[PDB]
Amino acid sequence: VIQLGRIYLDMLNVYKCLSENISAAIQANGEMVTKQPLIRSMRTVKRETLKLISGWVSRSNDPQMVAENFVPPLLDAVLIDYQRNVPAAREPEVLSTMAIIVNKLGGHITAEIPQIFDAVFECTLNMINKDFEEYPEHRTNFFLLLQAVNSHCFPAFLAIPPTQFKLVLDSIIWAFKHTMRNVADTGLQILFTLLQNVAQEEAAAQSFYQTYFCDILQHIFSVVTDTSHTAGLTMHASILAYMFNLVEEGKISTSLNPGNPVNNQIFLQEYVANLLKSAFPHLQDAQVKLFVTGLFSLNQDIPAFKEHLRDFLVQIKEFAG
Amino acid sequence: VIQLGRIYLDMLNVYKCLSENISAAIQANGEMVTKQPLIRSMRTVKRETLKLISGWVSRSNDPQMVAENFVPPLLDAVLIDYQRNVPAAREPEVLSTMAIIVNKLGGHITAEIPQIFDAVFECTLNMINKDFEEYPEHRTNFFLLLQAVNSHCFPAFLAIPPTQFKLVLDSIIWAFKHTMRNVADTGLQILFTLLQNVAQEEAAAQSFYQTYFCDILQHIFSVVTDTSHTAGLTMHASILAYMFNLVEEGKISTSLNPGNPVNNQIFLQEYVANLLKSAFPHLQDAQVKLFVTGLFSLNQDIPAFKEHLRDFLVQIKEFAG
Repeated sequence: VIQLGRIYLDMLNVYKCLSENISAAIQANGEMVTKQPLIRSMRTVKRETLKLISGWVSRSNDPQMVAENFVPPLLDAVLIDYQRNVPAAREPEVLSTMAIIVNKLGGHITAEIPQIFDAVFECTLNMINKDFEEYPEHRTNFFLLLQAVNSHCFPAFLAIPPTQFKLVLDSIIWAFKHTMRNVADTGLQILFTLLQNVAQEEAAAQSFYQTYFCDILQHIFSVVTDTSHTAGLTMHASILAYMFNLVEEGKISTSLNPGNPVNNQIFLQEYVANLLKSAFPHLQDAQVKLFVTGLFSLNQDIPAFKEHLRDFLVQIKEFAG
Repeated sequence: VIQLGRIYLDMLNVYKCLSENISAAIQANGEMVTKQPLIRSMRTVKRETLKLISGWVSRSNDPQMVAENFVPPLLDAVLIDYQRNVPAAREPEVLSTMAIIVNKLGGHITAEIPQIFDAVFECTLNMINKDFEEYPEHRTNFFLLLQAVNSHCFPAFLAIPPTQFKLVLDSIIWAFKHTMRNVADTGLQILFTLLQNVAQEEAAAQSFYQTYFCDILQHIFSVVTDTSHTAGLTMHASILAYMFNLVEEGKISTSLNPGNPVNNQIFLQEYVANLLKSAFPHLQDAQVKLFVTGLFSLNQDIPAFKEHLRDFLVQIKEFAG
C-alpha cells in the first residue's frame, strides 16, 4: 500500500544531491567526516530511501513497466555513486536493493546486470574477501544479489566478461570455504543452483565444465578433507553426488583432460585419487581407489553418499588423533 | 557545508507524501502499524529531513531571507501534520526544529509563533503533563521551544490568546514542580527569564503582575516548603529575591490586592505570612512575621537569601524529624 509514485523522482534527486554533499565532505576532510551528526543523517536518508524504493518495487504488479520506467533512473542515481566512493561510504542497501529488483523483475532487467556488476561487483568483493569480518552487511547483500542474478538472470553470467565470471566463482568458492557456517552454506546453495543452471545452457555447459569442473571439485574436497568441519557435509555430498553423476551419465561430452583425452570417468578416478593421495600420502593406494569407486557407486543416494564420505574422514582422523 | 537549496522543495514534498502514507496506514489499520519496517523507514526519513533542515538553518546568515522564503513552506508541511496525528506518530523533531528556527530567526518570525503554538502547544502539553514519563523527547523539545520563544520572540506571548498564555505558565509551573531535577531547572530558568522579559514590557507588565505575581509566588513557596526537595534552592532564592525586590522598589505600581487596596508591601507581608501559617499552623505568628521581613531585608543578597530559606526549613523540619 506504500505509494511512492508521485515523489519517486524527487527521492532520487534528493539521493543524488545528498550523495554529492557526502562525497564533497569526504574529498575534503577524509572519512572521519562520516561520524559527524549531519553526514550521518544524510547517509540515513540515502539508506532509508533505498529501503522504501525496495519495498515499493517488491510489491508492484507490472514488471516490464517498472523495468522500463523506474529502474533506469534508479541505476543512474545509485550505481556510479557506489563504485567511486570509499568503502566506508558505500551504502550496503544499494546491494540489497539490486537483489530485490532482480528477484522481482528477473528477465526484464537481465540486460542491465552487466552495468550493475561493473559498478558494484569487484569493489564490493575486495571489501569482503578480507578475512577480517569487516563490512559484514555488504557481504550478506553481496550474496543475496549473486543468488538473485543466478536465479532469475542467469544468462547475464555468460554476458559479462569471462574474467569477471571467474571472480563470481572465486567469491562462491571463498564463501563456502568460510568459517561462518552461515556464509558457507549460502555459498554451497549458490554453487548447487549455478551447476543446475549451467546444465540448462547446453550451448555453453561444456566450456564451463572444461574450465571449472575439476577446480570446483578440488575445492569442495579441500573443505570436506579439512579436519573438524562436518559443517555442511550434507551439501558437499549433495554437490559431489551431482558432479559425479554428471560424469557417470556422460553429460560432459568434452574431454576434461584435453592433455591425455581418455574417458572422463577414468580421468576423474585418477584425478580424485591423486588429490587424496597428495593430501594424505599415508593413505593406502588400493583403499583410495575403493573410496573413489564408491563415489560413483553411491552418486544417486545422497544419504549413503554422505555416510560414505563421513566414514572416509574417520579412516583419516583415527590415523591421526 | 550542507547545500540544501537544490533539494529543499523536493525534501518537503517527500515529507508531505510520506506523512500521508503514514496517516493512511494508521487511519486504516490502527497505531500498531507504526512498528512495521516500512512505516518506520518513512518516519525516519521525516525525522532526518527535519534534522538536516534544522542544521542548515542554524548556519544560515540572512535571517530575514530565511523567514520569508524557507519558513513558510516548512510550516505548511509540518504544523498541521503534527497537530492532527496520533501521539505515537508525532515526530518530536518538529518541536526541536521549531526551537532552532526561533533561536536563529528571532523577531523575524515572531508573527508565526501564534500559528506554531496553535499546532503544537496543547496537543504536546497533554502528551507530557501526564505524570508518567511518556514521550520524554517531546517533553524535552517542548521546553526547548518554549525557551526559544521566551528568549527571542517574547512579544508573541502577548499576542496569543490569554487562555493560551495561561497554559504557558501552567507548564512552566508544572515543570519546576517536577521530580526530575533536569526538568525542574529548565522550568525555573524559563520562569526567571520570563519575569525579566515582562519587566521590559512596561505596558503589559502591570497586567501580568496583577494576574500572576501572587500565583507564581505561591507555587515557588509550595516547592521550597516541600520536605526533601533542596533541589534548585539557589534558583528559588534567585526568583523569590527578584520578586520581593520588585515590590520593595515599587515596580508593581498596580495594587496586587484590588479588594483591600493597601501597600503591596503590607499586603505581600500578610500574604506570605498567611501562606506559611495555613501550610504550617504550628508556627508562631511573630516568628513567621520575622521570617517574612527577612525576605525583603535580604532581597539583594541571594546567598544570604538562600541561607535565610534554608534556615527556615529547619525551623519546620526538626519539628517533625
